[PDB]
Amino acid sequence: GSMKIDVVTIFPEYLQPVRQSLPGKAIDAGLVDVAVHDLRRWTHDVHKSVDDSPYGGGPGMVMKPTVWGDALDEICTSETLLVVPTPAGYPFTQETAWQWSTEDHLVIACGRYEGIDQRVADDAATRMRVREVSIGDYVLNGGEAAALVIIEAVLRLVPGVLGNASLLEGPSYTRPPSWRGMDVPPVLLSGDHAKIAAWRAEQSRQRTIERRPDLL
Amino acid sequence: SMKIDVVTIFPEYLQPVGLVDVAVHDLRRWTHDVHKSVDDSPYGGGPGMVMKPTVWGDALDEICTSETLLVVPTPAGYPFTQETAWQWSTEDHLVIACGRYEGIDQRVADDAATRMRVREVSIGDYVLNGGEAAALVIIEAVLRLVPGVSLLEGPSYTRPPSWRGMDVPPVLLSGDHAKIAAWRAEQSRQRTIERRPDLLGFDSP
Ligand SMILES: N#Cc1c(-c2ccc3ccn(Cc4ccccn4)c3c2)n[nH]c1N
Ligand SMILES: N#Cc1c(-c2ccc3ccn(Cc4ccccn4)c3c2)n[nH]c1N
Repeated sequence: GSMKIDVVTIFPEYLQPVRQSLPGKAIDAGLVDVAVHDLRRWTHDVHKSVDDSPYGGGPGMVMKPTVWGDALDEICTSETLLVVPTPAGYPFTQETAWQWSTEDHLVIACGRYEGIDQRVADDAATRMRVREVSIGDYVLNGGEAAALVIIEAVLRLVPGVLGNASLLEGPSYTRPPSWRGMDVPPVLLSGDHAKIAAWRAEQSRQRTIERRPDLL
Repeated sequence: SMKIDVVTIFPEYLQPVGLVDVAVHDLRRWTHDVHKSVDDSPYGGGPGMVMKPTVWGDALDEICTSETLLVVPTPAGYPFTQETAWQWSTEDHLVIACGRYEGIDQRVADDAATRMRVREVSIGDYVLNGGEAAALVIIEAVLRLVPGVSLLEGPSYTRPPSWRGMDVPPVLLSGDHAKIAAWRAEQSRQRTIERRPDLLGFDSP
């Protein structure tokens, strides 16, 4: 019913859409609080360094464990579920979203560059629950867009937070009944509601075969 | 060179975005009525609402050409994958139609498909409240591939070599390129079996 989400990122402005997506009613009811933190608050040096070269060589850079360690020490508690987006993560699915929707405290650690030194998650996992997850089979530049997806998918399952109320869903239609030469399937206007449900089931079967045969 | 037009009833949500131009359009600009209505109840019943085809048709008429790739996020879409991102990275013009409510009248995509290429896609197996976050994901994955810009990655490390009593794997400090390459390959394949066995052709957990 109530959840705190802390997001840590070197691009705090990226997370502005979700703070805007929150209805005042939910905030006022104390049902939800989303806070965004600039990782550079926890840097050690005048240059506010968050990255360094990879051990073993290779392209790109790795985010520093000492900076992240300090950030997570301050923000996390023993009750925290630490969420770490990564293209190498376990798949984030609707099952995940449902599970996380009843958590009291999510912390989302958004990486950039080539990711975060693995000891950050490994150390954190010795005192809290840690979940390395991926939102899909494509590569992003960092975790912020993944955080937006995760926050939306989770919070829409928490009663009253975002203001909203297997096989693939089939097509939907509304007025007008005819538009640019295309008519709404007459069965939908038939008043035969058992037949409509059967029609929708077959549309779902066809669409699932065409687009996601793996689900069958 | 690529142009991306995004159409949405929440242009503010697209704020997180010279070889590429991204323009964001408020769908309600193409309404005529005072209440600027973009949604109506579904034919055949069901919870929620459906976006009207009329408003969308007018918006897309103005923004699209026959050369346009029309992208429509939907939980019922074909999977958007890295292959898709590579394919779209060489397009001149993407238009991303972001829905809300329970989605968009199917005739919008069907009508558009008579004039241009249309792709209904899903970014993953979870449900969002609308297409805007999916648009941000798609734009990021595509733009990083535009000219002039398998297996799971194993763990990465940087300085210091010992932290909180946790050591960087000694092989990575050894300077032995062959041993490091081998270790990284093993770590990758080990992570893949554990987290995404489907990528190697095994059953999902
Ligand atoms: N979830 C998720 C993700 C991400 C993601 C998440 C976090 C980071 C932090 C840095 N990068 C860039 C990067 C590029 C190459 C290799 C490693 N890392 C991220 C990418 N990409 N695709 C997903 N489904
Ligand atoms: N890509 C992608 C998506 C979406 C997505 C995309 C566009 C819309 C427009 C409205 N909704 C809400 C909604 C809820 C229930 C049934 C239908 N529609 C969207 C959801 N959800 N999950 C994905 N991987």
